[PDB]
Amino acid sequence: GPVPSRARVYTDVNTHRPSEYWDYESHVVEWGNQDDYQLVRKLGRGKYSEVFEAINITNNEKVVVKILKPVAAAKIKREIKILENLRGGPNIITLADIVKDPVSRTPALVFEHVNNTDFKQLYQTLTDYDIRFYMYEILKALDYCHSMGIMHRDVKPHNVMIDHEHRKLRLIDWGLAEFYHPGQEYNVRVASRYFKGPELLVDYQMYDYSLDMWSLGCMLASMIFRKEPFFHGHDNYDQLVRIAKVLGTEDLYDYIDKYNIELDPRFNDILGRHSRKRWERFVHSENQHLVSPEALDFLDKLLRYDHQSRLTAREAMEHPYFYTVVK
Ligand SMILES: Nc1ncnc2c1ncn2[C@@H]1O[C@H](COP(=O)(O)OP(=O)(O)OP(=O)(O)O)[C@@H](O)[C@H]1O
Ligand SMILES: Cc1ccc(O)c(-c2ccc(C[NH3+])cc2Cl)c1
Repeated sequence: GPVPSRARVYTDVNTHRPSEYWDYESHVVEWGNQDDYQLVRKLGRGKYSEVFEAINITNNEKVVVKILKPVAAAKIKREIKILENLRGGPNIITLADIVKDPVSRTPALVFEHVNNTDFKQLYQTLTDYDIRFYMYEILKALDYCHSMGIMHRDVKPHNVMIDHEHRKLRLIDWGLAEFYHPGQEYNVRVASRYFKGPELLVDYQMYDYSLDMWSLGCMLASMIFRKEPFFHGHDNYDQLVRIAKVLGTEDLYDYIDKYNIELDPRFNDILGRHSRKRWERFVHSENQHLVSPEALDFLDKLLRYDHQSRLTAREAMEHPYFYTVVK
C-alpha cells in the first residue's frame, strides 16, 4: 500500500498542546447577541454561506457577517475552533463574535471588516515590489497557522483580502482548514481545481501543511507570468496533465514511486511523456517586469511534486526573492 508521510516541520504541535486545543467536537461555543449587529448589504453568497456587510451598533464599527448554510455540525465547530486558536496571529482574519442568526437559525460568524481592493485591479496593477511585499505577508499568515498545527487547504486569491490603500492583508475563509495530526488520512476533495497539489490529484491522503505551499506557488506563477490560472486543467485529471507539461513526467513517476502510489489507470491514455520546462520559457515582453532570477528560483522551490521537498513557509521567508522587501 502507500508509504506513510509526516510533515518535516510542526509534526508535534497538536500533541504538546492540550486536547481542548484541537478537539473541535468538544468545544462549547460562547454565543454573542445577534441584536448587536445590523445587516447593511449582501456582499456575496458562497457554497457554504451568505456574507453581509454589517454594523456593530455597540461601537458603530463596520463588520462582516458570514451566515453559515446548514451543513454537518462538525464542519462548523472546526472553523470556529481554528478561528479562535488563530485569533491575533499575523494577517489572520479576526473572528470578533459568533451569534445565532434569527432567520437561518444557524451560526453567523462576525469578522473584522477589510476594505478589499478589486481582484482585477490588484492582479493587473501590483508591481514586482508589491508582489514580493504581499507574498511575504501571506507567508507570515501561513507560517503562523502551520506553527499552530493548522493547514488552510484553500489558499487562492479569493481567500486573500487586500486593502491596498493601507497595505493590509488578511487570510480568510478557514472553512476547509484542518488540524494537522501525523499519520492522519485527509479528504483529498479540498482547494479549488487550479490550486490543487499533486498529492490531491494522485489521491495521496497523508498530506500536510506543504499543500498550502503548492497553492501559494500556483498564485505566484499566475501573477508573475500573467497566465491566469497557471495550470489550467479542464477537470481534476487534465489538471495533473497540465502540471506534467511544465514539471515533466519523470519527476511525477519518481514521486508516485517513492510514496508507492498507483496512478488511476485513466492517466495511461492522457498523461503522455513530458520533459521539465525551464522557468525562463514562460518569460515574455508582457511579464518580464514581474520576473527575476530570484522569483524563478523561489517558484522552482514551491512547485515540486514531492510535498516533502517544497520550501516550508519559514524557509520561504529567508529566500533572496524577499531581500528587497522593507522589513
Ligand atoms: N472580513 C471580511 N471583510 C470583507 N469582505 C469579506 C470578509 N470576509 C469575507 N468577505 C467577502 O465574502 C466572500 C466569501 O467569503 P467566504 O469565502 O468566507 O465564504 P464562502 O462560503 O467560502 O463563499 P465563496 O463560495 O464565495 O468562497 C469573500 O470572497 C469576500 O469577498
Ligand atoms: C502577492 C500576490 C500574488 C498573487 C495574487 O493573486 C495575489 C492576490 C491576492 C488577493 C487578491 C484579492 N482577492 C488579488 C490578488 Cl492579485 C497576491
